[PDB]
Amino acid sequence: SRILAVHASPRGERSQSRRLAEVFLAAYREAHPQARVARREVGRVPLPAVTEAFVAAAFHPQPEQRSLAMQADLALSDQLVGELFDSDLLVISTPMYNFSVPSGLKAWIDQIVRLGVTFDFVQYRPLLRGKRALIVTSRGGHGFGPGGENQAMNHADPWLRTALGFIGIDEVTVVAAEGDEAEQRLLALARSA
Amino acid sequence: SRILAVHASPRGERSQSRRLAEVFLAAYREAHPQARVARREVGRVPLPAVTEAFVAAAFHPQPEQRSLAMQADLALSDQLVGELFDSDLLVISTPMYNFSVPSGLKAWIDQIVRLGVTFDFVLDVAQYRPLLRGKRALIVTSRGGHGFGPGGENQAMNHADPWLRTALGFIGIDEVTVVAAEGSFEDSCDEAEQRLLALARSA
Ligand SMILES: Cc1cc2nc3c(=O)[nH]c(=O)nc-3n(C[C@H](O)[C@H](O)[C@H](O)COP(=O)(O)O)c2cc1C
Ligand SMILES: Cc1cc2nc3c(=O)[nH]c(=O)nc-3n(C[C@H](O)[C@H](O)[C@H](O)COP(=O)(O)O)c2cc1C
Ligand SMILES: CN(C)c1ccc(/N=N/c2ccccc2C(=O)O)cc1
Ligand SMILES: CN(C)c1ccc(/N=N/c2ccccc2C(=O)O)cc1
Repeated sequence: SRILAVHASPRGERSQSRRLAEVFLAAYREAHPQARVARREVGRVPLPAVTEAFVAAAFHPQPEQRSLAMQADLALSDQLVGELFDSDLLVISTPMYNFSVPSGLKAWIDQIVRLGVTFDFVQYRPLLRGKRALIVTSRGGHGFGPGGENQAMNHADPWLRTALGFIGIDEVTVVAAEGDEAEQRLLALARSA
Repeated sequence: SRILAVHASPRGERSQSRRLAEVFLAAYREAHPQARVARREVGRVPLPAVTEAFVAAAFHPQPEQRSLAMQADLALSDQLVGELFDSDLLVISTPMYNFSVPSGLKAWIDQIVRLGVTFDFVLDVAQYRPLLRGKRALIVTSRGGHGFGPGGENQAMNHADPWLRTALGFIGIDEVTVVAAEGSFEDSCDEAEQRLLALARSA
């Protein structure tokens, strides 16, 4: 009933991954007029990469002692993770760029995987529970999905699963458009989610 | 042998991936006093992500007709691939960040895979062809955990160096060597450092 929608393509109207995701979102809203949708742009807008300053603050041995400056370094991070915590369903839209994802999406992941917040260690455990994710991806070529010619070259959505998995999001569904099929699948998913 | 060194860690002095690679570069420099080493920072310095404008320009159907504005959108990219074209050996230093590479390195890749420049295609479904020849790559990586290497427990989770191979390979760089330090982290590091000294003396 609460959705965080992460859009990774730098394109606007011409983005296919973005359009497909919004088709899901509109469908889902009709089925649940009560639902909140929060949108997080990581494609058309620059998302800062993790810096050395970020590392120092994020892996501080005594976080309660972080200075004001260090909290500033982690402010966007906190905002990004909060959005996640507040969501029930995470929708990520993304193209396949060079066998992986656009750099902004990688940076988003880099901001949201946080020691003591989304994962812990003692061995690593995940901290997020109750969430599912839907990944809408668009590829220019073909054969990157399960059983495909090029499956092994796919470091986009399969990498996302690993990273989402690390933090606890293990119920993930992937809808891909390569080369109307996906749109229909997305509508069906919107009706039953 | 001209070298291009791409450093992807955001850390400086404390970066292990950077240190290990600098070890290799100094060693190589002792052996080849006349060799040229270019360095490209993608970790401690922000590197623009691909924009819509970059897509419009890089895949414009009639490249000769690109406006000055469009060319400006491709200027950094031209500079970046130029560094690659001028090199015989590419050294990439990178840590594993969330099962992949830091975002800056991803952005560097996104800037260098260029239609009609580092790859091209022909039609059947597009058939791709790499345009880079005679180059090798050395990837020096560092990891906090363990088991991400071949035969490792967590091998299938590795989308860092295995992804880089795939992408470098698409543009023509298929002689690629990976030197990794995991986790006795000092041991993995001393080992990696010995492997690099060896590789410097024979390249
Ligand atoms: C920077 C760049 C890199 C791309 N890399 C790949 C690729 O590795 N594999 C592929 O199948 N398509 C690739 N494509 C094609 C895109 O995946 C395709 O256009 C996709 O539909 C873009 O998503 P969008 O329409 O939401 O922007 C690439 C396109 C661009 C602009
Ligand atoms: C943002 C962040 C993400 C990381 N993600 C991983 C990871 O997925 N797997 C891993 O084994 N280590 C991970 N680490 C640990 C680093 O890979 C390790 O500290 C590495 O040696 C860093 O490289 P450097 O010393 O060149 O900066 C991460 C560290 C940071 C700060
Ligand atoms: C790495 N590979 C294999 C690639 C790289 C680029 C690519 N096309 N890019 C595009 C650019 C602009 C419009 C449409 C496409 C399109 O959807 O094809 C396809 C495959
Ligand atoms: C996701 N995984 C698997 C991780 C994430 C982070 C991690 N440590 N990061 C570090 C941060 C700062 C200094 C040293 C380390 C260090 O080298 O341990 C180890 C494994």
